Amino acid sequence: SPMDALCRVCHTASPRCLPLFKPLDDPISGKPATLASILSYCSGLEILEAELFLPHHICPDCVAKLRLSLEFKRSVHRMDRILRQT
Amino acid sequence: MDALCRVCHTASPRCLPLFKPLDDPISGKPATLASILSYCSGLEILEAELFLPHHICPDCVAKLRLSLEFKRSVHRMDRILRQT
Ligand SMILES: [Zn+2]
Ligand SMILES: [Zn+2]
Repeated sequence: SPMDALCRVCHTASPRCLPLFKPLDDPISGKPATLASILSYCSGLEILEAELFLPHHICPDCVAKLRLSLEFKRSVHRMDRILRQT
Repeated sequence: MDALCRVCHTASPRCLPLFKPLDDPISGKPATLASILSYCSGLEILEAELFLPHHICPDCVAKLRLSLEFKRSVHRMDRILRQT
């Protein structure tokens, strides 16, 4: 239970929750992607490290739904660009 | 030629119409596949743009349903977290 962190999406306590604010890439222009910037992209919510009293992690099942959401949103945008000659 | 999917551009004789009213599958409230797609993607899916596809294939509708369930779950938890 001290072994556990709470998921920002479903509030489950899991010892395998992943940190929302850890960089997943090291890009040369601009800030790294994080699970929080992907969650914000998919959900439209502000997911900000500065709100220190909210959950800062995401459980493996919610990360799985997030990955599908991201692929879907990116596919909708990619097609929209192609269709608009963008 | 079969109808083209707005999301993946497959031509399918089983594509579904974006602009026909149905009940939102989470809220039960009036919606269309276009208003749900717009809500999940952040793009305007408007019938008046007559040069763009007006249909969506059953595979992309399945991904859309998962996307909507996920977005609504994130928002429901946010309300609980910020709840009076
Ligand atoms: Zn979760
Ligand atoms: Zn499709």
